[PDB]
This record gives sequence, C-alpha cells and structure tokens, in this order.
Amino acid sequence: GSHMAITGTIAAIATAIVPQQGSVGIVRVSGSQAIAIAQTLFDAPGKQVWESHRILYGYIRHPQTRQIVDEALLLLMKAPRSYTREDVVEFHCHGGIIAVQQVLQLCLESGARLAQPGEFTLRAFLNGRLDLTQAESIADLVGARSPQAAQTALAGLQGKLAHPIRQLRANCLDILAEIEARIDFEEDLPPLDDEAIISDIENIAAEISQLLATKDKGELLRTGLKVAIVGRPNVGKSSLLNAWSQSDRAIVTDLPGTTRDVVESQLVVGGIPVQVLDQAANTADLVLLTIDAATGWTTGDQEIYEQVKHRPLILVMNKIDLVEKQLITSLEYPENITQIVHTAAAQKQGIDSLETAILEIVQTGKVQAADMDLAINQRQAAALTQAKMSLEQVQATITQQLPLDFWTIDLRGAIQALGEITGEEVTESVLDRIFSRFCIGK
Amino acid sequence: GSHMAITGTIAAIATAIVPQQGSVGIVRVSGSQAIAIAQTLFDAPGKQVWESHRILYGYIRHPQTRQIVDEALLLLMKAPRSYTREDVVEFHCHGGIIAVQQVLQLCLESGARLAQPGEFTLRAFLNGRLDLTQAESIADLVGARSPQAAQTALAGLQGKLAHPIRQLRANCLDILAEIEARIDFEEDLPPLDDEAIISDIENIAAEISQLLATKDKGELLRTGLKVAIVGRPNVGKSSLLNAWSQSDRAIVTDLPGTTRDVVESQLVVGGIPVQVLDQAANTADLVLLTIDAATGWTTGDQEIYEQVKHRPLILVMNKIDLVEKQLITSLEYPENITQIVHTAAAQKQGIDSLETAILEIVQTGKVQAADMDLAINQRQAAALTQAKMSLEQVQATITQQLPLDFWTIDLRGAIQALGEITGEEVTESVLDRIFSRFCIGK
Ligand SMILES: Nc1nc(=O)c2c([nH]1)NC[C@@H](CNc1ccc(C(=O)N[C@@H](CCC(=O)O)C(=O)O)cc1)N2C=O
Ligand SMILES: Nc1nc(=O)c2c([nH]1)NC[C@@H](CNc1ccc(C(=O)N[C@@H](CCC(=O)O)C(=O)O)cc1)N2C=O
Ligand SMILES: Nc1nc2c(ncn2[C@@H]2O[C@H](COP(=O)(O)OP(=O)(O)O)[C@@H](O)[C@H]2O)c(=O)[nH]1
Ligand SMILES: Nc1nc2c(ncn2[C@@H]2O[C@H](COP(=O)(O)OP(=O)(O)O)[C@@H](O)[C@H]2O)c(=O)[nH]1
Ligand SMILES: [Zn+2]
Ligand SMILES: [Zn+2]
Ligand SMILES: [Zn+2]
Ligand SMILES: [Zn+2]
Repeated sequence: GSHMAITGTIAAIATAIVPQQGSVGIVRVSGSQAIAIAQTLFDAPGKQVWESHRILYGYIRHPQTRQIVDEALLLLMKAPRSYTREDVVEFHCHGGIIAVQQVLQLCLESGARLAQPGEFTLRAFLNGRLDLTQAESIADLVGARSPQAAQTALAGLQGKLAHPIRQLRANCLDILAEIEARIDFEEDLPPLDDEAIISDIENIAAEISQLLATKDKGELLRTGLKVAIVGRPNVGKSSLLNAWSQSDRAIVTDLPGTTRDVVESQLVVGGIPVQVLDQAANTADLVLLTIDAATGWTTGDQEIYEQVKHRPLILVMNKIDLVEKQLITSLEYPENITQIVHTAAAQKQGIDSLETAILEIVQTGKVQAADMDLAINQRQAAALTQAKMSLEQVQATITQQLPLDFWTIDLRGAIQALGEITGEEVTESVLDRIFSRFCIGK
Repeated sequence: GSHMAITGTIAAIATAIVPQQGSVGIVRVSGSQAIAIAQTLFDAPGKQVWESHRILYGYIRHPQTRQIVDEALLLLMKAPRSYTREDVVEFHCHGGIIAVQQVLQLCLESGARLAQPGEFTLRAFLNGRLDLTQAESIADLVGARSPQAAQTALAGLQGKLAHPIRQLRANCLDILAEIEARIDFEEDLPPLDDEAIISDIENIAAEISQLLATKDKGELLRTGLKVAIVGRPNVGKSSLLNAWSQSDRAIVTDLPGTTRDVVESQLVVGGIPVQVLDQAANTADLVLLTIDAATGWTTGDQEIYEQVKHRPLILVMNKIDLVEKQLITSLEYPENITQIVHTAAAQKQGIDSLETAILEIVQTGKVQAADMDLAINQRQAAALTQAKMSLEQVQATITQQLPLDFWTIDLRGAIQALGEITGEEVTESVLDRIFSRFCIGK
C-alpha cells in the first residue's frame, strides 16, 4: 500500500545480460543498508581505503561459508552524492548469466529487497534530484533508437524542459497570490489591472503553445515509424532491405547483446527511427509496395495493392537497371499513387530518393515546425493543453468581470495541471504508471 | 602481421547491450593513450580529484563542438594496477543502443583503435598478470551456464590449474638441468641415480594423470548437454518442459537482455547445463521420447522411435495420473529401452525421477571420478597427454640405458608441451586461436 515513501534498501541488475556476451555486469544496491551489505560481502585485500567515489578490487564471497562468487570491482557512492541520493554501492561482476544472479541473491540474503521497475530513478525523484520530466527522459535516453532521439532525451535529462514549465507555474502562482491577497485584505492594496493580467495569460498560454508544437516531433523520435515492405516473390524485397540498411542502419558497430535481425530491421531515416516489419501489416504506419520494372505491373501486383491502398503508400519501382532510360516514364502503375521511387537494389542506388519520399509523406502535418531538439511527450502534452484550456477559461471570466471568487477556481486548475508535469502535484496513479514502464534496474 | 606485442591503445563496449533494456553500458579504453582520451572527452565539474581508483561524475561531450553525448560516470585505473596492467579508463554510459555507440566513436576519433575479440584479456596475459589457463577460464566464467560451471571457472581464474602445471614443468626443468650439467662438465658431479629419476617421472606422470581424469567433467560443464524432446501431438511435450523448467531453470531472476525462450530452454540438471532443442534432432546428445500412457503405445510412437533409437534414449511415460496403480507395470513399450520414467506433467511431478535418469545415462564413463570443481579443457588435456607420452618415452630410454644424449630430446618435448598450457612456450597460431573465441570487449 502506497509507494512515494522510501523505506527499505533496494537491489537490481543494472546492465543488460545475455548468456555468452559482454565482459561485465553490474548489480546496484541503494539505501541505508547499502554499505553494510558491501561490508559483509566484498573481500578487499591489503587495506584499501573505503571512502566515497573510490574504486575497490577484491572478491565477493561468503554465502555463509567463504565460497568465492566472483573476482569483482566495488564502487562506493556515499552521502547525498549518488544516483538516488541514498548510499549507493555497485558490484561489478564478470557476468554471463551466472555471476550477477549469484551476487544479487547474496544481496537479498543480506537484507536488501529486489528493486521494482524504475524504483531507482523514482527514489532519485523522491529525493528531489530529478523532476518527472527528467525521470521520464532517462527512460527516453536508454529507449532512444536514433542519434537525435538521444539528443532530445539528453535535453530532457539536462532540465531544458523542467525549467520553462516550473517557470510558468511560478507565474500562475504569482498572479494567484496577487488576486488572493486582494480578496482577503480590506484595502491594503490597490485594485487589479484587469487587462494587464489578460496580457499575462496571453504571455503564458503563448509559451505553453510553443511547447505543444513540439509534441509531434516527440511522438516520432520516441515511437518512430513502423514500415512494412510488400511485393511479389523475386521482385527484390530482401534486396531492397540490404541497400537501405547498409546506408541507414542504427547499429554501425558490433554490439554484444543484440541479434543481427534487429541490427538489420532497426534503422534511421532523417532522424526518425524506422523499424521494418516482417498483405498482412496494417500494424504499419507506412507501406512500401515493390513491383518489378523489368516485367512491369502485373496482376499479382494489383491484388496486393488492393489490400494495402488504404494505408500511406510508396511505390518502389525496382530493377530500373533493366529498363532503358527513355521508357522509364512509360512504365504503368495505378494512377492514385502519388509517391513513386525508382531503385536499383542490387546496384545499391535509389535509397537516397526513398529517404526523401519517406520524409515527404511524413511532413504533411508539421515536421518543419521544429526548432531545436527539445520535445514533449504524450502525457506532458496532455497536461499542457488541459492547463491551457483552464487558463483561457480564466481569460474569459475576467472580461465578463465576475468577482475575485470566480477567478480562483480555474487558475488553481492550471497550476495543478502544470504541477502534474514536473511533479509537485501528482496523483499516485499517474506516478506509478510513469515508473511502471521503466525497465528493471532503472 | 603478428600480435604478441602491445603497440596501440584499444577500446570496446564492455557490457551486453540490448535496445530498451539495462540501465548502464560501459566503454573500456586501455593503453598509453587511455587517460589522455578521458582527459579530452570527460567534463568533470567543480575540480574533483583525478587519481587512480577514483570515481568521477560528469559529461562526455565535444565531438569537435561541445555537444553533450551523455551524463556519465568515469572510472580511472592508472599504473600497473588495472585489468590489462596498462592505464585503463571506463566510460559508464546510460546505454540503450545509442549512447555507447556515440562514446566509442568519440574514442576512435581521439586515437584509440577498436579492440578485437579477447584483446583486453590477451594484453593481461601479455603483461604477465595472467597465464593462459586463467585467460581461458574467464571466458569460461562469462560462458558458464550453471552454478558449478562458474565454480570451476573461478578455480581456473584463481590459479588452481596454473599452479600445479607450472610446478610440474619446473620439476622437468630441474631433472633436465641435472642431466644437462653431467653431459657437459667432465667429472665435477657424481653420476645419475638411474632409477631415482624413473621414480621422479612416476611422480610427475602420476599427477598429470590425475588432471587428465577431470577432462570429462570439463567438457560437460563447458559444453553441457543438448537434449531433444520427441513425441506425438497432444502427448504432453510442452507440458513436460514447464514442469522440468520450473524446478530446474538456469535463470531464476528477471535478466534484462535475455528472451523468455532462452530462459525456458536453458536449464540445469545436477550441475550439468542442459539445453532443450526445438524426428530431426541427431544434433542432440540425449533424446526424451514421450508417449501417452492413457492410450498406451501406438503406431505413431513406433515410427518415431525407429528414427531415434540409435541415440541415447529415455522413454517418458506421460499422464500416469490417468492409469490406475496396478496397471502401470502392465504398460507396453519396446523391450530394448533400459531407461523409462513415469511423469504426470500437468501435476508437475516426475521431474525428480527424470533427473536421476538423465544423470544415470551420463555416468557410465566416469562422472563419479570427480573430486573437486577443478577441471581442464580439451586443449589443455590435448597438451597434457602429449606431455605424458613424451615423458614415458624417456621413462623407456633410461631403462635401455642409452647415453645422456638420447634422453634430452624427449624431456624437452615434455617441458615444451607443458609450456603450451600456461603459455611460456606457445606457437602464435595456438595463441591467436585461444583469444579468437572470446567475445568482443573481453
Ligand atoms: N556504473 C554506473 N552506475 C550508474 O548507476 C550509472 C552509470 N554508471 N552511468 C550513468 C549514471 C547516471 N548519472 C548519474 C547521475 C548522478 C550521479 C550522482 O552521483 N549524483 C550527484 C552528482 C555528483 C557530483 O555533483 O559530484 C548529484 O547530486 O546529482 C551519478 C551518476 N548511472 C545511472 O544510470
Ligand atoms: N567495471 C568493470 N570493469 C572491468 O574491466 C571488470 C569488472 N568491472 N569486473 C571484473 C573485472 C575483472 N577483474 C579485475 C582484475 C584485476 C584488476 C586490477 O586492477 N588489477 C590488479 C589488482 C589491483 C590490486 O591488487 O589492488 C592486479 O594486479 O591484478 C581489476 C579487476 N573486470 C573485467 O572483466
Ligand atoms: N538487375 C537487378 N536485379 C535485381 C534487383 N533487385 C533484385 N534483383 C534480383 O532479383 C532476385 C530476387 O530478389 P529478392 O531480394 O530475393 O526478391 P524477394 O524474393 O522479394 O526477396 C535476386 O536474385 C536479385 O539478384 C535490381 O535492382 N536489379
Ligand atoms: N491428465 C494429464 N493430462 C496431461 C498431462 N500432460 C499433458 N496433459 C494434457 O494433454 C494436452 C496436450 O499436452 P501438450 O503439452 O500440449 O502436448 P504437446 O502437443 O505434445 O505439446 C494438454 O491439454 C494437457 O492438459 C498429464 O501428465 N496428465
Ligand atoms: Zn524475399
Ligand atoms: Zn495498361
Ligand atoms: Zn506441443
Ligand atoms: Zn502388445
């Protein structure tokens, strides 16, 4: 019953862990029992100094014996100078699938409880090292699948999003203290400037409208695009992948945990993470239909076009190295298509045009409303519009000139809604949900 | 052309890395350029001390700009007090699939070269911090898929295997200096005790024979068993897995990188890692044939038995909760089977008997010749027998009583063969092959 209050000492595995990959694996412990557990588990030879921000060498051993568990490194982060602001220790094990398990188990046995998803980064927020926008954005950092998705996440982490919103809430709180002091103290204050505070709302709701503009970029860099490739057999679907993948793959270096099929399908086009799925995919945001220009449009092309035409579509005209130049514009295709691209897959050319076509079909809303790499998410934008509505709800009731009693209801609503975002005023259901979608160890 | 000589400064990703899992990911740099690269890349606020074994907080930034790449922790390991004995730095990034890539790239740009498989742990050996048996066993540690496979690997790491072999090589070198001084200095030394040194060989070849006994345990804990489950549809194959898996799974806690299907199939029986494959599997060491005791043996049972009978086989008689007690011994099955087990899969009982049957079918050679958790591998055992052969080759030529000239050839061979194991005398082809089967970052 009810988190929001730090009571125990928590431990979890802090790194990805796969059976025969990766040199090292961490186990992180945080809480008032942290150093006590490192104390009773880590054997550090030849009197090394046990201070904060000090690396130690030794052996994690006794499970009630002295039976050595790993040759490990110990990290100490004491004081409020840690991730969670609590005392933090880290065991740096070899870690296949065995050592970390063994060490974690020894932690639970020494009075640590198993941390829940996001619980480390919650305790960070709970001790006022982070606000919600920051907490949220570190999940965005490790969740990023493109260089600019990270850039956007890093901006969130850095506080670039927490600073404006907390600034705006202060403003509403200030023009709330003005109205609330007049309503209570007889004279002792000259009357309100009825149209100066319609100009203050016009300032605030303007800034929060600039933020709500980024919302689209946010959804794209976070979720990315789900792209299906359809076509007939021997048209060049697999050939299309290779060409596109080689110049657009998200993984350019060999990466221990990840399997080649995710390295192959997870790529990036003009900043947007693009994920290639494997007539079936209505789960796709955009579909690439591939026909063979060497034989031109066929009946098999028509039918699978009939299945996918309701979804955003790009016709990929493959094997143009086989048609001669003068006859390219002569090639037949159903007239409703507005996005056609000629590619020579085996020759690895055309993917530059494919990119332009994919970016084009996306920038019909506003992908050219982008300013910098700061972008809010769904939940943040949800609370911002609701703060905007409630804010111009007051922007109406002061032109009607009701008494100060019927101004204060809606202003509070705006302050509370902005309080949701940074987290000075959040329901615990909202709070639990935020951290529940974090992975374990985070 | 030719490793075996440290020239550059190397960098690689030291942890497993999967797209949306694991709180942190390391990038390790080692060499004379290590600290210089941390210098020019890690922004550490408010003058923190830059000493060895010190944890630093800050921001990995400029790619020729100042553009922040991650909020990271820096680890410094200077002097010969490191993994590789060189100067070692570690960047501890957030790491999804983006941050570590970004940081590694910035390392290559600052004069680091990308480390090759095992190259860190080779440089450790190359600077005499480890012998080959130890180097080999750290790959065994992260490669282990059972608690005792780790225990065995840790023994190797600890030096429990390097100590005896280097001891034995010294002995051969000593009884080589005795013979070689007599052959060269006129008198100046009383003649050899011809049957004292047949007793010395009887001591050495005895100890190296005790080691060669473990070879079997070694192969089992390293490779483990590949077990296939065959049967007809609706017999209880999937039901068998669950029951067996729940009390024998190798992963008892939630582990970021690994997928449920590897958590499900990778289990352990009496110490041996057992991997469950998915009429087809001759790639299996042991097969479990499952029939349905409720309907008894069928014709479909017979045919798939005809496919798998040449492989070691255990008949799993499933659904015994449906046959009544007196009629169990009455159930018909082909007479050549010597290993039958009754299981009630849905009721989760029988897996204790299955274990006993699986251990039984394996301990026909010598799995009860085991003493402790020290066990040599294929390559080590290969060089040991060859040292043994060459050692009793001398154990013959001194009973024939040839001159001291025709003793020295074979003794050297034994010393050289034992020199292969710890690594004081290795071909570079052997050396390259050893580290080539390590994963990257290791
Ligand atoms: N090994 C490792 N463990 C982790 O828990 C971890 C990494 N690496 N890499 C990134 C880091 C997240 N970043 C942080 C954030 C704050 C502090 C910290 O000590 N708190 C102080 C700063 C110290 C100072 O100013 O001197 C603070 O008050 O913010 C440390 C690391 N992180 C988690 O993913
Ligand atoms: N973060 C991290 N990085 C690593 O490279 C690493 C881990 N963890 N965990 C286990 C460790 C392998 N173990 C070692 C071995 C030797 C030293 C070392 O500093 N060498 C000295 C010991 C220092 C002393 O005696 O005070 C030596 O001479 O052996 C450090 C870690 N290892 C890699 O997988
Ligand atoms: N000339 C030419 N041949 C191609 C091109 N793309 C694919 N092919 C050939 O067409 C065959 C079928 O391609 P494939 O990728 O397997 O099509 P899929 O079955 O839809 O995956 C392959 O043998 C390729 O060599 C192209 O752009 N030009
Ligand atoms: N009474 C009984 N029923 C079982 C047992 N094992 C499996 N079943 C039932 O038999 C059905 C088929 O089992 P299943 O695991 O799917 O067999 P598979 O098709 O070979 O994978 C399931 O619906 C189970 O409920 C058992 O030990 N006892
Ligand atoms: Zn194909
Ligand atoms: Zn036509
Ligand atoms: Zn089945
Ligand atoms: Zn019969």
